[PDB]
Amino acid sequence: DVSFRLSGADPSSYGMFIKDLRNALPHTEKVYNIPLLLPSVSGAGRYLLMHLFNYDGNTITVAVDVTNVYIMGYLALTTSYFFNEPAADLASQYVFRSARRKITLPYSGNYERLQIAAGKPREKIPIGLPALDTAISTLLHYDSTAAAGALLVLIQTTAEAARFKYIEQQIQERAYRDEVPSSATISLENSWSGLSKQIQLAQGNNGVFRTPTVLVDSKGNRVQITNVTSNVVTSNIQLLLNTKNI
Ligand SMILES: CC(=O)N[C@@H]1[C@@H](O[C@H](C)C(=O)O)[C@H](O)[C@@H](CO)O[C@H]1O
Ligand SMILES: *[C@@H]1O[C@H](CO)[C@@H](O)[C@H](O)[C@H]1NC(C)=O
Repeated sequence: DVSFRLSGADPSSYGMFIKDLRNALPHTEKVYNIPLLLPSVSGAGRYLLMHLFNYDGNTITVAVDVTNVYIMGYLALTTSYFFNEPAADLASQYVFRSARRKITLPYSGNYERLQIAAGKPREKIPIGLPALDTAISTLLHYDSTAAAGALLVLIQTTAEAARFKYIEQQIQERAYRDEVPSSATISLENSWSGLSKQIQLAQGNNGVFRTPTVLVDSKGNRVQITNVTSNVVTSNIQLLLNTKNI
């Protein structure tokens, strides 16, 4: 398992947590020196448990699919909660079976569906370490509308930060004051599958993307990523979604 404590958290302890989370995800191969996540894992091993503690020391445990870093569900005291999607229902066959009761959330886990439930796009939701403390607190007691916004925070400050060092750094700059994510952050989130795929296609194609990926850069301008020499690939992306799952 991996763990993170908000009580006393700072850029350094958060960086250690994100390091721990990346490290918990199995791979047999690196592509362009990036860990390539597995095509599949069978059974309960496919799920990582993340124990998160709010400032008061209250906790939830979040179940993450190790093949794609997707949040499937979470446990808060004796109640488990899972997204309304088949991969989550499958996960509920393996994790938090000890819970007194299980709630299926009234949305799936994808951004569009969560934003609808939440009533705002994530462009308008501040993220940061304080926002994460709030999200854990919220998820402690069932409220599906508030839970959708908390889950948008939780997904970006955990999974998206594991995927991209730029996102991890953005959260680090937000250790003590929340801020809506940069449009570059939004762009990388939305491009993860495409980038992972193109980085994979680049082997067998001289480091060259078969199809270019358009990102917004951390200076606000729109740009094209065409090969493995881009800073996005050499320094930023930390994990590859395997093309079998794409
Ligand atoms: C159309 C849709 O909802 N896609 C994915 C789901 O499926 C992926 C791509 C798959 O092919 O396994 C995934 O389970 C959820 C995670 O909660 O996020 C969505 O972005
Ligand atoms: C490779 O990517 C670099 C970085 O943007 C770019 O300057 C160069 O034009 C690209 N080369 C090819 C062949 O795509």
